Amino acid sequence: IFKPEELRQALMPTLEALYRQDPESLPFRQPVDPQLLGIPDYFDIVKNPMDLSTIKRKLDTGQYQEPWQYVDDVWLMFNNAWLYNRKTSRVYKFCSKLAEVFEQEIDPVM
Ligand SMILES: COC(=O)c1ccc2[nH]c(=O)oc2c1
Ligand SMILES: COC(=O)c1ccc2[nH]c(=O)oc2c1
Repeated sequence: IFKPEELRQALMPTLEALYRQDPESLPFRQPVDPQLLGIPDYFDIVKNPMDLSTIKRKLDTGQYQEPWQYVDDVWLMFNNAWLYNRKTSRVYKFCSKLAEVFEQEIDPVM
């Protein structure tokens, strides 16, 4: 059982492990900007965007009350990238690498 005030110390190492993957985490560090990136259909396809900076802000500022909410946002981020990007694409393959790192880091914590 985690109390809300324990979540950052327990879960931040799993998020730091994702950020440490370079270049794999770079497309995930900030919200997808469809006009900037030249992908104007992004928000037509992806209904609930999520990225590392949003997860980090929520974890820093006490917006998560239970660990499932953090895990849920991490999988939202990965599933959005698998949904929007083609299986052959750089971002999709980076997503798969990050998801493998995440599974290895989150399992001992939970
Ligand atoms: C999207 O998932 C959920 O709405 C949800 C809600 C409560 C939970 N309690 C738990 O342990 O996992 C949960 C998952
Ligand atoms: C999580 O980041 C994406 O889903 C993403 C990022 C950069 C991209 N550049 C592009 O052409 O598609 C992209 C998709």
